[PDB]
Amino acid sequence: KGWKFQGEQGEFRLEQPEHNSYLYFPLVNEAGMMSAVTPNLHGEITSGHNTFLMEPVSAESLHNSKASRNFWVFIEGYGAWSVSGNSARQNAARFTGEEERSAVEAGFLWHAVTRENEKAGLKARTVSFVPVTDDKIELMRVTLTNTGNAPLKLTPTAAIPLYGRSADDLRDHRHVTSLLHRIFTSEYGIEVQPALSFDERGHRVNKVTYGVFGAEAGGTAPAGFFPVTEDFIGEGGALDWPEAVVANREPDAQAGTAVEGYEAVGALRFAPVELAPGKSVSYVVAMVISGDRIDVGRYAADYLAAGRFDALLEQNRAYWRDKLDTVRFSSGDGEQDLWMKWVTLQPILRRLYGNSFLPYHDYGRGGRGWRDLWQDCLALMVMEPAEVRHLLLNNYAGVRMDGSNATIIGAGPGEFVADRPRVWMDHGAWPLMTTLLYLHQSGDLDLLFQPQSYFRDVFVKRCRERDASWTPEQGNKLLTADGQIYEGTILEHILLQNIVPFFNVGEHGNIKLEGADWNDGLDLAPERGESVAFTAFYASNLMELSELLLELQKRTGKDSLDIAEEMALLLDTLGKPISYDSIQEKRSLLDRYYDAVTPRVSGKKLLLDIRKVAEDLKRKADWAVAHLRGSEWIQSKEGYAWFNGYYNNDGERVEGDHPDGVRMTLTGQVFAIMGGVATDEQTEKISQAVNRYLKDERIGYRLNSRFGGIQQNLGRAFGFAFGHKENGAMFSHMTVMYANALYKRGFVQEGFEVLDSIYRLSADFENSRIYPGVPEYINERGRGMYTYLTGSASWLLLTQLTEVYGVKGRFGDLRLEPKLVQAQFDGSGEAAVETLFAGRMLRVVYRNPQAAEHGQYRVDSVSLNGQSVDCQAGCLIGRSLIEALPADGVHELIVTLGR
Amino acid sequence: KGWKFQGEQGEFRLEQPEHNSYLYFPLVNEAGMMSAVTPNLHGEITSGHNTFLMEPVSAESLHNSKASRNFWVFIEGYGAWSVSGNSARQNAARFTGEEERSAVEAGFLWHAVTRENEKAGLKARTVSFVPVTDDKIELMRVTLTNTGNAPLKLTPTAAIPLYGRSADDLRDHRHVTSLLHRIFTSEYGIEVQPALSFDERGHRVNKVTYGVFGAEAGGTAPAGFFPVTEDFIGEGGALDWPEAVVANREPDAQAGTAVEGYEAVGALRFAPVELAPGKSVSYVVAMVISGDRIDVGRYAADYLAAGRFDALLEQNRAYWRDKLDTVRFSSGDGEQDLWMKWVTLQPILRRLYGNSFLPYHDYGRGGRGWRDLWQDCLALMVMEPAEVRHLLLNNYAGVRMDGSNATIIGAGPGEFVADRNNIPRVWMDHGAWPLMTTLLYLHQSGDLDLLFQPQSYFRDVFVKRCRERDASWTPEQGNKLLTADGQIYEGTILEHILLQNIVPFFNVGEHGNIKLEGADWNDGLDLAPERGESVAFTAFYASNLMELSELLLELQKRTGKDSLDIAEEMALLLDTLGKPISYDSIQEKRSLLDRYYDAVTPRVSGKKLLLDIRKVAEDLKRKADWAVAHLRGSEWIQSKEGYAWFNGYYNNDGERVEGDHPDGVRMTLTGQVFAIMGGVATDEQTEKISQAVNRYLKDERIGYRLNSRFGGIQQNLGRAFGFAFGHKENGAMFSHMTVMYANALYKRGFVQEGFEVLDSIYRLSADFENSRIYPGVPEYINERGRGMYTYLTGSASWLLLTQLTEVYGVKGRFGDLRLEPKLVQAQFDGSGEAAVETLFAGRMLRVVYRNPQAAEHGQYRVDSVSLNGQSVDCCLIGRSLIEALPADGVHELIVTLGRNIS
Ligand SMILES: O=P(O)(O)O[C@H]1O[C@H](CO)[C@@H](O)[C@H](O)[C@@H]1O
Ligand SMILES: O=P(O)(O)O[C@H]1O[C@H](CO)[C@@H](O)[C@H](O)[C@@H]1O
Ligand SMILES: [Cl-]
Ligand SMILES: [Cl-]
Ligand SMILES: [Cl-]
Ligand SMILES: [Cl-]
Repeated sequence: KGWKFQGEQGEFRLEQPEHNSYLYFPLVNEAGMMSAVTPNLHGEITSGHNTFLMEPVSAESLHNSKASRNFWVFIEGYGAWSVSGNSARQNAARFTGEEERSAVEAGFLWHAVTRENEKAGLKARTVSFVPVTDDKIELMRVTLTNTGNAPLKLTPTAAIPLYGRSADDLRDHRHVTSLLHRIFTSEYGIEVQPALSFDERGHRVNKVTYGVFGAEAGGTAPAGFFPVTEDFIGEGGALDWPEAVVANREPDAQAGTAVEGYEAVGALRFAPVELAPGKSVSYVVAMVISGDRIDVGRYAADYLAAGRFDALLEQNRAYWRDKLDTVRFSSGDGEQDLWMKWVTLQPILRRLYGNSFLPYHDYGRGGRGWRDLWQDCLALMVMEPAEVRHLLLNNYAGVRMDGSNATIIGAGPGEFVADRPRVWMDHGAWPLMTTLLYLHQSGDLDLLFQPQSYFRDVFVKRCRERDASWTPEQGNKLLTADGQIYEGTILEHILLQNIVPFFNVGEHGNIKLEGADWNDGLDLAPERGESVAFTAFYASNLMELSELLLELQKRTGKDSLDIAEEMALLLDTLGKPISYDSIQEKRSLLDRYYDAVTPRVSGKKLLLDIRKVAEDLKRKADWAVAHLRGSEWIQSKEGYAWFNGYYNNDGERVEGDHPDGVRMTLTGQVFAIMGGVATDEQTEKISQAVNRYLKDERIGYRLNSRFGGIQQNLGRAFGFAFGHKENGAMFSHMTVMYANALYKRGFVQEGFEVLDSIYRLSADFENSRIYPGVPEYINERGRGMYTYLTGSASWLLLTQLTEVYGVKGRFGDLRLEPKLVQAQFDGSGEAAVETLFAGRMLRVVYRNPQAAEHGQYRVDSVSLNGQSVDCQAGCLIGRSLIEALPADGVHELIVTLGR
Repeated sequence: KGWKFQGEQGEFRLEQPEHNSYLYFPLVNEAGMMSAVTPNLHGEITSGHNTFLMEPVSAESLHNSKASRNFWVFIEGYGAWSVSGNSARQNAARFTGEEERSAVEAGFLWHAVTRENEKAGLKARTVSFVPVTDDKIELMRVTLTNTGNAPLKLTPTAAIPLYGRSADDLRDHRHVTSLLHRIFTSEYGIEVQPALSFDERGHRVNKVTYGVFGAEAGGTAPAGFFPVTEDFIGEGGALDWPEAVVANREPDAQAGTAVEGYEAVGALRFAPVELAPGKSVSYVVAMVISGDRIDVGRYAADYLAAGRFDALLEQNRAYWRDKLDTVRFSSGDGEQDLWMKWVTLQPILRRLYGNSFLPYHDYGRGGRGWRDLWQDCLALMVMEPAEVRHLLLNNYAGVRMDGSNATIIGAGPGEFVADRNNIPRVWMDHGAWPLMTTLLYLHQSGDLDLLFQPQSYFRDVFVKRCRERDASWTPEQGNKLLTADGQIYEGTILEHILLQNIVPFFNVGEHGNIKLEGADWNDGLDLAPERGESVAFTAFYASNLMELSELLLELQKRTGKDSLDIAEEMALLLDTLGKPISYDSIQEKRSLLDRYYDAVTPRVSGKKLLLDIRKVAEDLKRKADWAVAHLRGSEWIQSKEGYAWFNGYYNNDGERVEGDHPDGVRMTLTGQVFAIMGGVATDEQTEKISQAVNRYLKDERIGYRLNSRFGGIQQNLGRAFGFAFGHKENGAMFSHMTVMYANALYKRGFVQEGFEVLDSIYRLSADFENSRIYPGVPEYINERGRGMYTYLTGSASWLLLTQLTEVYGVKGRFGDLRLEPKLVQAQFDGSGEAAVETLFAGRMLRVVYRNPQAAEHGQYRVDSVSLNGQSVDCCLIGRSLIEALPADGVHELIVTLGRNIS
């Protein structure tokens, strides 16, 4: 029995939720409170790597640690009882068929745990959410209801175990750092403000304060406190069976008590209460992180006063509804439409958690990587576009003059940090892809001619050597001969990122793997490894760049490109061409370029004919396409055929026939298809090979087939068990990209199969054991792993919107090109998407009254708010017609399909 | 109800032991298995920072984590039951007055947990120990007994949760590293050998293997296994209530199964068994760490075959009995005598754990520090003296030519490691301890030639006591000081000692006392490197210089030695021999030290001067006399209330730390101890110090505090003051310093005062209601009276040494045996005797003091001494008389005490 959606806004319910290991749900705000909550109220609460309110956890902690959030009721005639079932007594009923009835319900963005004590006649409902205010705070409301025939006498105790320091102290100096604790009680609760912090930052004064406060529903303060963990649990006790609750002790402390040197717990004893039959009492608990001592009075008024929890919960619901209403799908698959709303949430979660601080994500420290800078723009372009232009510009400051980039992202806009060395060969590919998407959604072609600096640190020639001339006095920006900061166009940056890899070839003529590509686990072939997979991506990028430049001339009238003089060496088609068949000549020309720009550029720029640069780019792209088709197209003895993706550190071809089974990678196929290196015939054959070697009937499209044992000339990924992480799991991000590539090329039935498999696997709860959303991967047992924060959600959202429903920009104009299959249309012959375009909410409704399959339909007519529209692949609508619409409301655009 | 000793070899029992938080007991061998076991079988098992078999823990884990060692019985008519009480059902009885009867018993070196299920009529007894074999292994034997009227039907399951990787992975990449697990089942159990290790060493291939194996008493293998943790516990389960046990599921795996990518548990299902009334069945479980895949057949034969557990347990008992029989006390306080056997164990534990890998000691990675090199020699001198000479020689290789030393200790004998990237603290006290330890060796052994052995000096990028980085250093020079012609410089051990003590003499702050540098003994006084001063250790260096002077003159008187071979550059520091500087001038002392540093950096000339041993002695005595007068005249302070004592410190603002202050007088114990021990304090000053200590430091509940309360953090002095008052180095009863205080008192003849101090340590430690610890001396007694950081503390070495050499007064003087009892009347037993068995000059002596007149200390003298039934001349016995005794046996030495005349 999996979860079931309730209503039409994505709310779900799961019965007996704690009968599933490892479940958790995210609660977060922009202010920076980051929490996870499990069905028994375990998880974690933090504002950062150094400021955990609750103990840092990984997945095994969710069952193995007793320190959940808790709320206790000492019931007369029964004794101690946890509202979430986390007591030794209640846990002892697991697997005996005597378990209490329980449920989780959740929505955007809140979580509710219910439990029933049939013996005592008591029901509890505990609602958790992070308010969308400017405070780092999580709220909990516990409502107790008497379901029996006679009055119940109850003594309530909230208990939030506190940690209140860096994850660095989890074990290392865990005890020593407890001696630094200072606990302060006041009318509404408990503050912990360690005197000092001891962690990897060193030994420093601390002012950060962690608070647990509470009140009855009417605002009445707690009767008293047990702020010291060892006194709360008692001698030989534990947090799932604490003496203070179990023996119903009188409180240890009242308001104004200070205690030093002990682990703390936010244990708030409320007044005993007599609850009438059928009636309820409620309690609100607040968990707070602040930069200094907390103004507890203000927090009590804002969060604990009567009615504040309920008003703030409504405000949370309206804020999240508003964020997620920017993309809505409506089809014949009602369940998948609602599942997609959870997918739509995920890119926001990734931003707000910094890919960290959820139980599986046990290594992240909340930062951003280079890839995140570009990937975060995908969801924002369709959900919240105002910020994207400034983000893209800032990102290009990270590029070095050798096409590589900074890999540590700083605090400020366009701030990058030099490393106290690894190059990922794919890092140069993603920016053009993201930037092109922006250009097509916005029509803002002038972005390309904005000025920007280049990043500079000790590492030169793509981190192959240290610059001898470097000091602290150079700074973090590339300098000219005359000592000025060099600035080049965004387009110059883009050109550099794509043309440098073209020349950076290995002994088999494909682009070097360097420290890894997209697959972070292919890290053991920096000397001789090659990523054929991303050679296809760079080949495609160069071709798109050529087309872009010619379209810039055709649309803008622009005839020249301002480029650093030294870059002319790499555009050899304009001067003395080299042979692209010669590895030696390509490498030598690249070395000449590196020499010309290290340590400084001249600062002089050449103006080059935009058509002649385009011709140089097309020559590069054509050479690469021909080389991949002629040299890297492989076949097994059985007769399946596909593209080799890799060479290993011994210069050996990775893919093809092998002892113990054929070796194939999904990554080696995706960009060949997406970018056009693969012909239509090759693409059909690749899809057959993928289905034959990679498509598992239990777990879907694997990232790779099985390589037996560790592969120390290729990557650490192969030390993972087969079916997990980057070793042969269904890795959602790559599988979505595969589907995207198929749809792009017109392989719609094949693309549909891929996307539908991701949904079906994710939603098959008996195996996946996850809440609605797309996980990072589906593993060898069919379990969903590393939930919520995966970049796959961005790609899934984008693919559904821009490929499947086919609502996308073309140089700022709106293009409609549906790739919906017949089964996707609802009972009235309709499928619809609501989406933001050119600053307006559109509801694009596709009508298929003849019930034609994809390939048998075309666009017959388009109407916009009840007037007929002109339509210039598919149908194209000028941007001015969208912009002339009113700002408020959803404007209906009806596309009628016929045979 | 605390623990109670049983029998006369130190075994104890504690009833309802899990009614106490944070208790644990150590099990360890020389092979390198290091474990801790709690009353519910929690703790940890490891061979090192990177090779934990069970999950790394700290103190809070002992209650908060469900992952104890466990052994389960599914009892027909009752259900799942843990032999240690660690089940959700059993834990739910805590605080309800319905708890099962339980107990811990332990001895040297083994642990037993007992429990009774009165409802089912079942009793269990689980014995844990680490065999004394060459394997890294812990054994467990569970014995189940039917105490009821009818047959019991039982299904047993052992369950040792596995971790099997570095403590670095505890959370950071915890899940990712589980994907590297490879589990292999075989007839007798489960092996986990991760394919790779990801930790602070990097990403590497792994071969280390972690095993859990088992058998019935008669040798029968397990019926099957549940090797995968999530399958053992079940969906929504936990290790204290696992579905495989609770629902009595059939095993997941048999011998020959391999599973990859999952957290593992050594869950061994045994055959169901019908147990008759009054009868027992037993099971043996083995937990193994090995450098490669385990020869499971050999381990089964060696550890699981019938009778092996019991034979190995007897071998463990005999090995530990043998180690601890080297020192035995016998007095009127029988309980304290047995408590002292546990104290006697502690220095061994500190060596074998490397001060790490017990739950409170949650930061250690198993290494040794500079202090440990010298401190480990104290216990060895009394317990295993054969090793000490070579250890001392090796240790001196760590000294730099500026008197400082290496602070990272390597694998090999006399191996020290440079850290070139990270700027290293200097601890100002590090130069003081070696002479103290070495003098003890010289007096126990009589081996004065040690002083003239050659040894190198340590050399790395850091020069002038880590004040500067040397531009001229390279990797090809090596880690040893070089001469002008590129040869490795060697100087005598004595040269090393001189250097360590004379350099600090000149290294003075603005108030004329020796600089604090990065800290002294108190590691928490780390925030005054620029202007801080340790007056406390200035007294120690003053005393060292005086003892050195006396030592050199005694070398001449005893050996005939007239000269000392010393590096030419060191003559600058012995200024009394050339052009004397004024020791009253800070500027001149600092300038002379800078000249010395310049003369020896980057290299020495290699040339040596021969100096008159009397003239060097005169220079040393002049230094010591100057320091004694300066401390007495400038650092003796008084409160307005009228107490007086020595100021111990200046802070980083150049302010005197101790004395009157708003919110209360500031005083440190450390500032008193070495002044007393070394003679800077006169007898009159010592009496007054003792009064000030009792006034300002002696707490009625927790004993002699390390310092009085300074309100709030002290960012110009040390991070210690961020600790709550009464914990760690902020005002706790810190055993190591308090023992040293007692030692100092006894040394100076303040015997009643000394006795009070030592007795307070024992009484606090053994007052279980507050201390909540097993027998032994903890690192500290805290604000609530709790014993903290058990077993591994250096205080045990000092307590052992003080009891032997000061209290019973059995000690060497240049290799001859000196007997000087400082026992009080209350210490004599019912027959008027107090005795100590101890090794001296390679012979076991039982020194028996008879006080038939029941005289108090101060009212008695030595009336006669007999040795193996013959009269002895003198109180001081020549080493030849001890050496002429037979090698085997304990030789009785009877010292008869009588009253004074007048
Ligand atoms: O965002 P996801 O789904 O978790 O993907 C992660 O792993 C990818 C493959 O190594 C990487 O390419 C990504 O950068 C990321 O680390
Ligand atoms: O051996 P013990 O009793 O645990 O003492 C420890 O703390 C002392 C004071 O900081 C140090 O001086 C010791 O070196 C040691 O780190
Ligand atoms: Cl019950
Ligand atoms: Cl990070
Ligand atoms: Cl019961
Ligand atoms: Cl260490």
